Amino acid sequence: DLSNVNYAEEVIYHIVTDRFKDGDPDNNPQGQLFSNGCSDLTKYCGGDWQGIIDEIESGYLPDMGITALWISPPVENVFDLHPEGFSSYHGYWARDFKKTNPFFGDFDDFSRLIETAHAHDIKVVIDFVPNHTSPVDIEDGALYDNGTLLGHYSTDANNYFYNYGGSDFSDYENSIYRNLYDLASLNQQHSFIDKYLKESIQLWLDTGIDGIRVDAVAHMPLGWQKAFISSVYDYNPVFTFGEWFTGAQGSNHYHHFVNNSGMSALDFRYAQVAQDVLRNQKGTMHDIYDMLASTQLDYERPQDQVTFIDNHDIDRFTVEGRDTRTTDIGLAFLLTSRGVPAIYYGTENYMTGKGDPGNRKMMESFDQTTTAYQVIQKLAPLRQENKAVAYGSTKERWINDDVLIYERSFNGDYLLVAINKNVNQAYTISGLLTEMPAQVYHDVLDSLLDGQSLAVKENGTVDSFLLGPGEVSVWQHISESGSAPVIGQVGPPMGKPGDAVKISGSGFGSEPGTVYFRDTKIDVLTWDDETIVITLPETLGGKAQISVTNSDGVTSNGYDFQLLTGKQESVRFVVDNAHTNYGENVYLVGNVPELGNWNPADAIGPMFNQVVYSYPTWYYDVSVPADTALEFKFIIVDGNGNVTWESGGNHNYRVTSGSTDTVRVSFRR
Ligand SMILES: [Ca+2]
Ligand SMILES: [Ca+2]
Ligand SMILES: [Ca+2]
Ligand SMILES: [Ca+2]
Ligand SMILES: [Ca+2]
Ligand SMILES: [Ca+2]
Ligand SMILES: [Cl-]
Ligand SMILES: [Cl-]
Ligand SMILES: [Cl-]
Ligand SMILES: [Cl-]
Ligand SMILES: [Cl-]
Ligand SMILES: [Cl-]
Ligand SMILES: [Cl-]
Ligand SMILES: [Cl-]
Ligand SMILES: [Cl-]
Ligand SMILES: [Cl-]
Ligand SMILES: [Cl-]
Ligand SMILES: [Cl-]
Ligand SMILES: [Cl-]
Ligand code: NA
Repeated sequence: DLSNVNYAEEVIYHIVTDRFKDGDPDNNPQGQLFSNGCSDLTKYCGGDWQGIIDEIESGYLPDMGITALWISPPVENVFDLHPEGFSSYHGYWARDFKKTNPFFGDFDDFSRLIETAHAHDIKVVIDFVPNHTSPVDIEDGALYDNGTLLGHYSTDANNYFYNYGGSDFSDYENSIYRNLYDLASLNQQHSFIDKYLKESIQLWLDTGIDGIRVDAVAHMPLGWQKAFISSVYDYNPVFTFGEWFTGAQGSNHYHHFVNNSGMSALDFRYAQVAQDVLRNQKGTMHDIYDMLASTQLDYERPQDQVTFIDNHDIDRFTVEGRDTRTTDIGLAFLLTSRGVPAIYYGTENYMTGKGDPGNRKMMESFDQTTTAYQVIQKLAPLRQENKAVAYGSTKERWINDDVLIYERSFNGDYLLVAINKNVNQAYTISGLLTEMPAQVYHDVLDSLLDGQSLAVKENGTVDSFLLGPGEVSVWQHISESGSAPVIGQVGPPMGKPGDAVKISGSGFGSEPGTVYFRDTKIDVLTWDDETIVITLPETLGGKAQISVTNSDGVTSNGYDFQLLTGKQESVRFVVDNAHTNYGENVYLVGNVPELGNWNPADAIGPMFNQVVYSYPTWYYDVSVPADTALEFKFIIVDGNGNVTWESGGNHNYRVTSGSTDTVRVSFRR
């Protein structure tokens, strides 16, 4: 029930369904859609759900130590080729969100996949693509609803799609409302389509999926996404994260998504720096730690982000013609770092390939004897047994250009990892300090990567040792049920009053103490040392801290939580006749915390004014509580943050729920 809201202890294995294993040749496409031997990487090669099942049953997947399978969209895709030859093998060209892609299997096959994975305590995460259907030149973006045609893109009579110009090299607004490439953009703000997408995700939730990866989150309004994910949490909460492509430093909009959307993201900052330094020999370990420190600060919930060192949209981590020890090192780093690690299928067998679709070759073999496979076997389990790995912060204990020694800790549990990325040089490590208790520690990798023991003294010091070329050593300390409560994760990370939420950590004690949101006491459903289930309080919402006090009276760290006012709907706010001077933007502010609780510092915006409406009309799609008295005003804010308020009284509105809405006013000057 809340069994899927916390992935901190999971290790994800990411499969491109068509490219993993053809378990059922009979469901293979025939003719131009199919590539025999997978010689044309733009076509279907035959990988299917039976193939994944086969590799669970054989032990290949569960024996690796992975605990979750993240797979391609399971929904029916277009059956014709793009005019340039491209096929829908990847699942991102939907035609019916209520049906299976019959090339992957039927609903019975899907159920068998779910049942088989669950039988081995493996979770199943699916891609979900609410942004678009298919390339417009194939079938005019055809959308079906369990076999019933809803409509097409170019001939759209019901505003089911967005049909705006462009776009090339877009700004944020254009990135959202104009088409992604040549893909038919769904109009999520249209009540019928919003309802359809909700019915669709609910169907898949009903099949037993355990998590969702939302595609193209950089191309949909954050307000719509917040309302949508809130409805997912209402219905059947599962861990949800989005793919927002970005670079080492991320971006303003990316960070807002990570911290404010209600879901987490793929950690592209982590991935891009790992590729820079480890894969491509750009920069040094100093760049890796800069990234760790920076992201620890910038992300409200580092433990919720999904980390990776490669994926379906960047170069394979394994470089052709190079010592594969580097991939082993990359995996060790990934598995012991903060955030939920996602291993890309075939990394463990050193598959190579640059770009798309070069990075999506057919799974080569199923070799359990690679060093990489063994590395995963040794380290994946740590996340379930050691709370420092699942929830801990990160500290640098030793560093030079080639070496990083980092420590994670959580309520008395510890991890210490030493990595030397230079395969040609060894380094003498002197002056190392650690907070781990005094004792001799043995390498968790069992010297798989040339690791060694560590003797820690009472004062935290360690005798000099030689860190060999390409060496990784992993050391850990696990303590009993900690003293002092510490919260490691809260899931879902957002909710409305009455919603059940799970607080995970340790040191809570065996008997109910107290839980608070801000200064409001919360109802406890269940309580043990590592897990407390609560129901969210009816009190002023917004982003505030949840804190736990044990029965001994000791209070925990505060943990950021987003309390909603009620059931959310995506509402487009439109304001006419809002003239601004250069450098100024219009923002929306209002009574409920969804609208900033009257605080300009927390206002919604800057609003848009190019695509759906034109200046001096501005607009924005905002998640607001339904069946709630809303009062709001628009403000004009300059580059220094100076605020000028709309004159007169508040605009009042009440969203008579069950659907998206639009509310429109004229700016009072
Ligand atoms: Ca097949
Ligand atoms: Ca079977
Ligand atoms: Ca058609
Ligand atoms: Ca869009
Ligand atoms: Ca309609
Ligand atoms: Ca030296
Ligand atoms: Cl549960
Ligand atoms: Cl062929
Ligand atoms: Cl993108
Ligand atoms: Cl450099
Ligand atoms: Cl060298
Ligand atoms: Cl310290
Ligand atoms: Cl919710
Ligand atoms: Cl106790
Ligand atoms: Cl207990
Ligand atoms: Cl500006
Ligand atoms: Cl004020
Ligand atoms: Cl009310
Ligand atoms: Cl109107
Ligand atoms: Na919003």
